[PDB]
Amino acid sequence: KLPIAMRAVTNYVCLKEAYEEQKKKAADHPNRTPSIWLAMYRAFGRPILLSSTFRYLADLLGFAGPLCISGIVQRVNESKEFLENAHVLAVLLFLALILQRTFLQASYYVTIETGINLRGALLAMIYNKILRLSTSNLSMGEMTLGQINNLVAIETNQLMWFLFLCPNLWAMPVQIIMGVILLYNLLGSSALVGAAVIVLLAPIQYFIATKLAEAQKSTLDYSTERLKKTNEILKGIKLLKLYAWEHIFCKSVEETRMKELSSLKTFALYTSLSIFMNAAIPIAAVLATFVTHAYASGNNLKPAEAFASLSLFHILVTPLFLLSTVVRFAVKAIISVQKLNEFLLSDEIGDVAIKVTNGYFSWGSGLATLSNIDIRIPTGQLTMIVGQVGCGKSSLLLAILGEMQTLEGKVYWNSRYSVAYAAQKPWLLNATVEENITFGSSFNRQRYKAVTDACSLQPDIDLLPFGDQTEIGERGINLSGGQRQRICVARALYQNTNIVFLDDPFSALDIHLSDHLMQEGILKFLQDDKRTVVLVTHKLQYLTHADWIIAMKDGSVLREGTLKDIQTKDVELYEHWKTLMNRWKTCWWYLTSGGFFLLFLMIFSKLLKHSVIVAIDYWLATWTSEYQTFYVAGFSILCGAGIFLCLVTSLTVEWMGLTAAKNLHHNLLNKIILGPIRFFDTTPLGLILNRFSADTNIIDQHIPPTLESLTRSTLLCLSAIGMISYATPVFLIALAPLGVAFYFIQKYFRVASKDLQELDDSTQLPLLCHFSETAEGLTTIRAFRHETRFKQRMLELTDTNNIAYLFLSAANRWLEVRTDYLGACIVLTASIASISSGLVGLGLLYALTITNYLNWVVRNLADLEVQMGAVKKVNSFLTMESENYEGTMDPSQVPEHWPQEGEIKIHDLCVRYENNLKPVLKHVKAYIKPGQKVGICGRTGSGKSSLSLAFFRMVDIFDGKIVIDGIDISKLPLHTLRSRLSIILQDPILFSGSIRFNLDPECKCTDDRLWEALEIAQLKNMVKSLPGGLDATVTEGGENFSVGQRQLFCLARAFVRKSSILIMDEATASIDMATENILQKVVMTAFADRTVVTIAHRVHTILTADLVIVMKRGNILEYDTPESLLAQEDGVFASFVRADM
Ligand SMILES: CC(C)CCC[C@@H](C)[C@H]1CC[C@H]2[C@@H]3CC=C4C[C@@H](OC(=O)CCC(=O)O)CC[C@]4(C)[C@H]3CC[C@]12C
Ligand SMILES: Nc1ncnc2c1ncn2[C@@H]1O[C@H](COP(=O)(O)OP(=O)(O)OP(=O)(O)O)[C@@H](O)[C@H]1O
Ligand SMILES: Nc1ncnc2c1ncn2[C@@H]1O[C@H](COP(=O)(O)OP(=O)(O)O)[C@@H](O)[C@H]1O
Ligand SMILES: CCC(C)(C)/N=C(\NC#N)Nc1cccnc1
Ligand SMILES: [Mg+2]
Ligand SMILES: [Mg+2]
Repeated sequence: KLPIAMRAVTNYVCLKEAYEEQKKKAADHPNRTPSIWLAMYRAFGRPILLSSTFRYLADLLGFAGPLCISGIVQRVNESKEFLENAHVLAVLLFLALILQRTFLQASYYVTIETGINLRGALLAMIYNKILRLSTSNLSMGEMTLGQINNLVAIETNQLMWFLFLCPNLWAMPVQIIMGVILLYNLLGSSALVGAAVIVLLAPIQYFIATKLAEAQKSTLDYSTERLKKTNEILKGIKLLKLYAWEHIFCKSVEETRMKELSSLKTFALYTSLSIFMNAAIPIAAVLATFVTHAYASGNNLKPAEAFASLSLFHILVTPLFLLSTVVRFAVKAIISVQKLNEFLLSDEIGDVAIKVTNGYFSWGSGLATLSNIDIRIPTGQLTMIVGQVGCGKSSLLLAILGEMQTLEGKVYWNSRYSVAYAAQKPWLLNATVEENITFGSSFNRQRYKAVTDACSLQPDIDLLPFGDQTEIGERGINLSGGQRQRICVARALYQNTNIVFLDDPFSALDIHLSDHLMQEGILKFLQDDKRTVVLVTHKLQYLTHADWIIAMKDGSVLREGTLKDIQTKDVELYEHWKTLMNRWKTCWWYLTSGGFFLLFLMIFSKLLKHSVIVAIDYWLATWTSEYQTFYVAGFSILCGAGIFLCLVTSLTVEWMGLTAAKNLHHNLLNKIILGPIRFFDTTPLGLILNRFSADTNIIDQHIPPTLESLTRSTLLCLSAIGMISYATPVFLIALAPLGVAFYFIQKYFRVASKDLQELDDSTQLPLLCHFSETAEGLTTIRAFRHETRFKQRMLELTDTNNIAYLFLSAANRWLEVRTDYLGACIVLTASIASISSGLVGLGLLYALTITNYLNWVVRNLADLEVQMGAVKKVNSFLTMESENYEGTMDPSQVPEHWPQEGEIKIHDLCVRYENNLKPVLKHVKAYIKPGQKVGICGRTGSGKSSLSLAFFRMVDIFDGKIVIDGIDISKLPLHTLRSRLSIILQDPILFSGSIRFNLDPECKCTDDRLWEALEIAQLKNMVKSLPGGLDATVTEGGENFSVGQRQLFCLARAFVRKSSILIMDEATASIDMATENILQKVVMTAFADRTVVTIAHRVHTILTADLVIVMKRGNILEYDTPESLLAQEDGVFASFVRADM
């Protein structure tokens, strides 16, 4: 598989020991942070020392070119002592070249092996850090899951790509110094002047780098913001699309994109300047050197010296060809390692089964969210935690699990025992249903059936494509909220631990499923195993089953004891409970995105630049053929023209890159955000978000450099071939066999490359997903205490990915070695042809360039093929389906206040989510009067939510009309329909930013109206107490607030719009009973004029409703007042009321 030295385990151990030594040295002195660079050096330097040795040998051998060329020129111009003989020199040059290329490829091999080792070690390090990072980092707003994914995907890769090029950072200096020294032997003091010019690259390239670094950091800043926004949109599209806010958010994404593009433009401008310097300073150096030689030594050079010096200048130019790339990648790698070091230095986690005494706990800020927590959880008994929204229940569970800072007190666990945690926000992995349920336990079919039937999952799984083997979670079929919650509860029930922490498992479930779960699963299955159970529920009806009750109010514990103990001690609390219960083409597209002016300017300017630059060489050769003011002036104007042409050629490629990046991302975002909701239902969020996160990165920062290097190298190679052939025609024959060879090697590489490339991706998507599904659901992993299994899985995945990438690099090395030997053959053939008249001097001169730049032509062509494959995905998404926002209704017919009265009439409505599916709604017909209060109820899977989403045309209608206040909704534009009606979905979708931003993204609401909304939604006091008020922050996903508070914010978001018709879809699922009562009464007293249709989670709420509807499998069974339905003996509605009560 993978050699032991290349396993991620050994590399990780080495790097970790180096980093721990660094941490010791950092602890020694104040303000000295541990550094990743020194740890990486300690761990992996000796390999790089060997690679640098090989590179120095390669450069020493490379200097043999000038000497042999000069000898051949001298001997063409005019035993065993025949080493001057031209043909012997040619063969010796061939041997020197092949030896050089062998050493160079050896250095490349060593460095790629080391870089893969280190990517493995760094991914293991940051993964263990994930398994140790405190969730308060992600909940208080320090960092995001997206930032961690960015680390893993982009920043580690950038560090690796830099470490592929690291030897150059000291090999290129040496080679450029040596060169100058050798020039000093041929040209005398003249070389010094040229040397000085060359040395100016050292100051310059520092300055530029500085700028680049800043410009990069800013980009990485704005990018991270942009992506954040993007992700939220893709995760909350439904809400946005239901509120008509799609474009308000698209505009903010585009603003951040404009900032990122400006930073990218600064980076591109300075990259262009670095290219211009690296190209022109050589021309300036040659100009200075040869003018000084012409006017200092009265004699012109003999041809031998002339071609020797010109060859030495070529050898100088070769490093400067790649200097720009190495500085670019070193800057980006410095930024990436800064981010990695910031991450790796962050905050981390710190009878009676559990006893918390004198506990004061806080969520990081240093202010106590819990206080005077004196609790005990009896062993093998049902503990139930009760309290209104935001009262420290989930906080209590996560405090016992040591997930939050402990200010005072202690938790005793009669080290922690494993405990089955069913998080309130269900976390599902990217494996099958069976893998999610078993979750690392040996499959027992009897126990599996017990769990599955206790959670009623069997009816739902048998529907799925393959019941127990269908892939779930992101990157799989998306289950409903209730199904995911019941799968998570099944996982909690299946693991063979002795403590089960079930956090509100009945939020998404209906009455029947919840009652079945309670009775069978929790009152029979869990008690047969004699397991301790701690339930966090608002269902007061189940308090009779509880053995121990922990009431919580405002962070502290109100009272603790059995029901009788509470009744005798806290009479008021028991009475309160009682009252509450009531007892390719893509490459062409990328090139042409500039409009045919940038493209043709690029091609013509490049051709003209190389024309001038070869004319300079021909001029030097012919000028030294003499051994004059005419020659000097011609040379000077030629050099000036070359410098200006370099300046022009530098900017065109970068400008093309900027233009194409902007256009591609703009089209992608807009077309995505206009897609129908079905597209998001079917497609994983991961694919769409990958487009932006990774492919936009490729399109912005990785295609332009590849393209410019490819164009320069290919023009150099074609020019050298043409020059050689013009000098020696016969070379053309040699070109045909060689040509064939080239073709074939290319061919073979491709058929393998593709395959290997695919493998790489296929092996990396799992790894990334792993890092994603541990960062999410970290608390569940660490509550089951399964960190070891997940670390082992990460090591396995990273080793597989390393194998794939190593084989890919091996194929690349195969192609590079073959093409280098082919270039050496080109050199030898052209050399023999030239030896057997000014033409042939420059012809033989360019043969070395042929090898040097043919390698790069091939490599960059491969890189560009991969990156154009990236571009293809955006261009593919451009073919999506688009929702019909136009609408047939004339805008004149729509009154200024369309839902003026609020009457609705549904006639023969039939709905199916996608073509060729079952009709979820079947001929429903109902007329809600203006100012009517309608309550819709029923089991899960009865089409209540479909009837809700019908009004907003988010479900495709086969037949029927929805005539809202005298206009068929089918005709109106989508935006008018979806802006003048307000829906309160069940799952809260809360964006990042201030409270104000979530309550009105447009900024078009008075502060007074926001306070009104928050007062109806029962969040006035909490927002008042928050530090910033209405400017207080909401971290991504609303994690800093409880679930009930997230739902209440989602209710406030609907109370501000103040439209005439409200559709409340199971809004009080997560809210407790007392908050729910007061909220319903206040909402009814406030919206008494409007028409509100409430899909009810508890039928009690809809007992005081003007009209009631009970849906069963897409049909309205009963349509009448709640009094009439209650009067019926054995009616469905009557049955619902008895069970809930
Ligand atoms: C000109 C000949 C003799 C050698 C050609 C390369 C060298 C000039 C060396 C010496 C100085 C080096 C540069 C000086 C230091 C930097 C900055 C470094 O980035 C940073 O220092 C962080 C940015 C910051 O300091 O705020 C990236 C590498 C780079 C460009 C180095 C790249 C390699 C350089 C150009
Ligand atoms: N992840 C978090 N990070 C920081 N503060 C939090 C976090 N979760 C909750 N809080 C704060 O803790 C306080 C108590 O909320 P808690 O998490 O205990 O909710 P809960 O009572 O379990 O929720 P509910 O019963 O509505 O589902 C709230 O004021 C909230 O501001
Ligand atoms: N996103 C979806 N795509 C296709 N079909 C769906 C989707 N959601 C639900 N359904 C189907 O529609 C029916 C009713 O679902 P739903 O409207 O969610 O019921 P509820 O009223 O309980 O929310 C179910 O039988 C289910 O198969
Ligand atoms: C040394 C600078 C001058 C302009 C005198 N000569 C160059 N400059 C470049 N580039 N010659 C050359 C040609 C082709 C491939 N490599 C090098
Ligand atoms: Mg909770
Ligand atoms: Mg529903």
